[PDB]
Amino acid sequence: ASPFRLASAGEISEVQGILRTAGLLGPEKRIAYLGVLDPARGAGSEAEDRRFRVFIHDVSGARPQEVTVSVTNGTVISAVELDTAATGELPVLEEEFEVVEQLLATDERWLKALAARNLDVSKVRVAPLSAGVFEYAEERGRRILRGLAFVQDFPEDSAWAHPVDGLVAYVDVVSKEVTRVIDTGVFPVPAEHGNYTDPELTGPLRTTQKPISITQPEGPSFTVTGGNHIEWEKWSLDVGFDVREGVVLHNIAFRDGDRLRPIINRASIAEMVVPYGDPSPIRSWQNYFDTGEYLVGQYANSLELGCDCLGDITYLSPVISDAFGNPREIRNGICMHEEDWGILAKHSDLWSGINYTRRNRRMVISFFTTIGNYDYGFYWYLYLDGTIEFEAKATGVVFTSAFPEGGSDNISQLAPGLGAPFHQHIFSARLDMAIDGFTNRVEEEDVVRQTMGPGNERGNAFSRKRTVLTRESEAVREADARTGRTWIISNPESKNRLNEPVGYKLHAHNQPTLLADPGSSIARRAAFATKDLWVTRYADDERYPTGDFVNQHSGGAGLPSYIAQDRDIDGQDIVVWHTFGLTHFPRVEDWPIMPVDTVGFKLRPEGFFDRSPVLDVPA
Amino acid sequence: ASPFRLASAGEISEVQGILRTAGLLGPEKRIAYLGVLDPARGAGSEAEDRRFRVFIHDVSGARPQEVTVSVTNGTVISAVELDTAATGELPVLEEEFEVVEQLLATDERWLKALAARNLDVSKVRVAPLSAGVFEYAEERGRRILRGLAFVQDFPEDSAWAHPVDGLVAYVDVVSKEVTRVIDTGVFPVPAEHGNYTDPELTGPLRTTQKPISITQPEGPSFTVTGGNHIEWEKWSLDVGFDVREGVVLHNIAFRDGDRLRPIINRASIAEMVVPYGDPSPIRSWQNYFDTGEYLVGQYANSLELGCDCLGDITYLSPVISDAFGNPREIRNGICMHEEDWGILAKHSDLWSGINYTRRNRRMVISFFTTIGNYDYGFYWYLYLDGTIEFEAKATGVVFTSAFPEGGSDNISQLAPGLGAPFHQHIFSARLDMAIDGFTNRVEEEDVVRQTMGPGNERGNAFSRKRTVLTRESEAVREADARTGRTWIISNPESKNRLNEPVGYKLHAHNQPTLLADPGSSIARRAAFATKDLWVTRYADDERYPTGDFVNQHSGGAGLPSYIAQDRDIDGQDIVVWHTFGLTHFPRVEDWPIMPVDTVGFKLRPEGFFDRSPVLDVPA
Ligand SMILES: [Cu+2]
Ligand SMILES: [Cu+2]
Ligand code: NA
Ligand code: NA
Repeated sequence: ASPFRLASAGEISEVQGILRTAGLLGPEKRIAYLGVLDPARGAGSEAEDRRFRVFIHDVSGARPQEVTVSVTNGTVISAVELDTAATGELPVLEEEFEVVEQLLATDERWLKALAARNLDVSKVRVAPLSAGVFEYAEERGRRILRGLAFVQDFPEDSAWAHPVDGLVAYVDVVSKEVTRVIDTGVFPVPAEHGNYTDPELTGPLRTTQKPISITQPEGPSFTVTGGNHIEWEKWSLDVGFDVREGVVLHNIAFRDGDRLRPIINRASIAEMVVPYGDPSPIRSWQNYFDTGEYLVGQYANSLELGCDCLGDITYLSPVISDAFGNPREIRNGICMHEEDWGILAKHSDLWSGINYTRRNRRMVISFFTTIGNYDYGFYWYLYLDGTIEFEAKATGVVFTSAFPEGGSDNISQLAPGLGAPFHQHIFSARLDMAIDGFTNRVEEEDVVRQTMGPGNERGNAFSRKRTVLTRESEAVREADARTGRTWIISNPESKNRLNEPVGYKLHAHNQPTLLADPGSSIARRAAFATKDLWVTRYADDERYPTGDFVNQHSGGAGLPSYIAQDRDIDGQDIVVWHTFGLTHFPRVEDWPIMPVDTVGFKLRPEGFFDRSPVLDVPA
Repeated sequence: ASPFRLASAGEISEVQGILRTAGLLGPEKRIAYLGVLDPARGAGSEAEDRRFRVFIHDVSGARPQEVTVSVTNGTVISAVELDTAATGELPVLEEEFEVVEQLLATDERWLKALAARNLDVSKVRVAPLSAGVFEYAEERGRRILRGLAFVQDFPEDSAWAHPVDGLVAYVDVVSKEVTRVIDTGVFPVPAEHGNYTDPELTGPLRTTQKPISITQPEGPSFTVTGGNHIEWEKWSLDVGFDVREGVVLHNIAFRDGDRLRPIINRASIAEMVVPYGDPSPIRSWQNYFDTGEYLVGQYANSLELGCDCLGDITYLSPVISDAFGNPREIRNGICMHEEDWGILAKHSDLWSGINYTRRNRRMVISFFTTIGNYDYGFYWYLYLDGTIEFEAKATGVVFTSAFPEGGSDNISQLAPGLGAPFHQHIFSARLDMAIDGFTNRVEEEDVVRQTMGPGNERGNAFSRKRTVLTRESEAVREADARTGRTWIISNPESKNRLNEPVGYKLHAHNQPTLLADPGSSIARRAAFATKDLWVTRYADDERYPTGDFVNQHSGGAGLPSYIAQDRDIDGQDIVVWHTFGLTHFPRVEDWPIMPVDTVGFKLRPEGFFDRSPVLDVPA
């Protein structure tokens, strides 16, 4: 049955075959993206129709294609050729990661730059970095990667410790040409190593940590059926996985008495971008759309018991497509477990004599991905009391540069001569809402201060106000932490027992949004990142805040284009897009490998239930 | 020696003896507050002088006294008679809690009000509520409590379900007189029970929760010596307890290689206020200073193992004085344990082939208190990476009223006829800083956006600015979440290996501050709560942001009086006072007992260390 089940190896093999039998997957075609499409609204009435969507690159310079395949019926639904100058280049291929270095190695300008700095070409690593769109007309319609160099002194050395500043290369990865080499002058290559497993650097390892054992002698309190259907403590959902988005949650619902009450139809991180704030021309083009350009799902780590996920862990091993359409398992790529979460509720009553304490817990669904130097953990949490939460954990090794003599307004010093350019990591959560079903609306809620006077003679009164967002033109909102601003998603046709519409309230962290000048390329390409909250009317083709093809795409698609339709969102099937991020001025403590920092958001029931939903939790 | 050790029963009995001997503690005297004072600045080769401070009330009507005793030397250092109309009343005595109901039960006016509502006086509980300072001139110099009524249908009933609105009384608890009874008219007394252990309301309890077992087979990784000295994962500190503030942390330091580096000299929650936002005369005077008026420490719960604190727990059982100067232990009043805290750092490197994962942990020091309907947990956390965090957990039963027919801008509906007035819970954390010692300064750090143009041609640059707070007059600061504002405490005389002053950065949650009109009584009495950050020059008598005597005390003391001294704070012994709070518009999910909500802050190292301090953590 399960229409939201994870893709199996078989379905992927069959997409490869169907694409073969049908003539679209030659020996020169490469899959840049493959994933199952979600069912249509109201599709549960008719029979299962598993469709997969595919982006196909061509190594022989031919135009790429977007293809939809039906694996259920063994047919092709559509296949269109893409003008990439128009609608964007395909996502970077894993096989292109090595190509920037290989091409530069025999390029005379590059070799000249390395010789001036007395660097052995055999020891120079080149990061394959997304190009974006700037002043270079030659790049339009061409598939470009840019290259920044880092020295690896030996095979096990951390090359990030040795950035080669003042040097950047542009490369065409289809034609296999080097379009430009820019050498603005030599900077000293930082000499200290950053090898965080070298005893010389770590000193003697601590012997003071005694073990902590977390076990469940009767197993976990959640069940997994149909491969990926979870039931836990009144919650019901399906855990999806997509090579672009990573972990995606479907059909988040809560069993309240004898009713399964939908809350969120689909929850995902639909984009994440890392814009850099260093005006040096060596790095001023740097903006990594890890989700849209690189595909974070594909680089999900195989997590290890005791190390990555602690306790009684149930794993999912999602299957994805390699470049040729063969299925590939990411073994132990998703962790699922429950954990204790301190006190849930507590009261000791003088008058009744009753003392009462209950413990909280949360269900955790997580994965961890690695993109070059960065490593990100994505964690979804469901709590006993109906709260839903997302948390990103950022770690890895910070992206480095030289530290200028005389300092910098845009770069931090990490070690002698070693800099870390300022940057942000900004996420977009796409929450296809379904609060008690699909007829939903959003209100912006602010605290309202009141003036001392008639009706408030002691000057103690305070209140709040709610403003319905009625149309998409009114639905691009900013934070206001000072007035306690939140957004409530409600169902105006579903009332609780006090005759008030059922709702969930989104609580943001109110961290800074995109800092770049509004006239910049990145402000246009990551327009979603300039505002905290967006609400659109649901449409099946409006999946990402940056559009389907982000790589080397100017503005023209994504949220600003969707919002322009100015559709009714007052009691309709709607989607909330929440921007949230970390603004990182790297500190010495982040080097040579960074301690986790976090950002996230949560939603809490707001008159969704008729009383506390956790009165039936036992002592 | 340990001069920061917890007060012992013997010391408290000895204080009693000294006071008795001195003629200060005859049969009409009551101890309203008793606490050990911290050692003086300096004090090392100087031997121990354990001094206690005592507030002594007199039940016959005589003026109270403030007394300092040297228990070491058997002497009275100072004893001063207090004019309470000027300097404030002493904190509420536990013995006064019952007095409000007792006196009202035989008052003709109160009895008439109850008879008008067909309520049996035997069933009417009266909350003993702090009075504040309003328009009632006869209250000046008198110890007053105000009384709000709640019906208890039977001994084990939750009275909070049955508020008696439209009625309030004021009582002189020393003369035992009812000064006023105000009845503005009958409201229906809400009829539904709120008995969260009654099977009729909870329904069948869940049988779905499988055990989670947290154990440490080798015991915990921290040690406790001298009764209250903790050593854990390079951290060192002393855990104090005061009847007013509760848990107080002293001498927080970190052992970095061979050197014990101070960070925070003293950390405490020095005040917490709960202002109500309902303009009804029945409650418009309601502002509970749980710390300054009630003394949160004295109501600290005994914490049951496996229920309140889970895992391998080490308890402290602090000793306090009763009303007569006899010692009273709070058994298992403070929990101490370490817990797993997920991933600390992780990187899988493409060039080096090294995959690296480490786990985080935190040390937790906590207590839980109960003040009438409210229950608060105070949690301090120390992390492997140098981060220090505080979290408050708010739970209990919400303070109720009638819900007006036709609704309310200042009260939420919870059940039929039952309301919950809007309010805030606002904390002041007093952090007597000692970043690498006492010579410290504070900078306000904002993100700085840059305009596209010369030097920033692509409009990607962003920066930050730091502004030193040089004198107290410029050290009253507000949040700016939009600009990512934080505050850095540094030592201008202690540099890290990159020649930068060592520091810690305070990260606030940027929740709304005090909402009351600035002309209100509460804005003057809780002036600290109007601004997010204050910095003072350390002084031994500047302990609380509201002064020593808050009960029925107007403005004139506390932080605004301290700041007026305009002292140098630029490389001096300074104290940071951070305001942070929850603004609570109660939801139906909060009833009949509220799920925990949280608020807090953290400080993270900011070039304090010369590189990551957790490179020596093992796999
Ligand atoms: Cu970063
Ligand atoms: Cu509250
Ligand atoms: Na929706
Ligand atoms: Na200080």
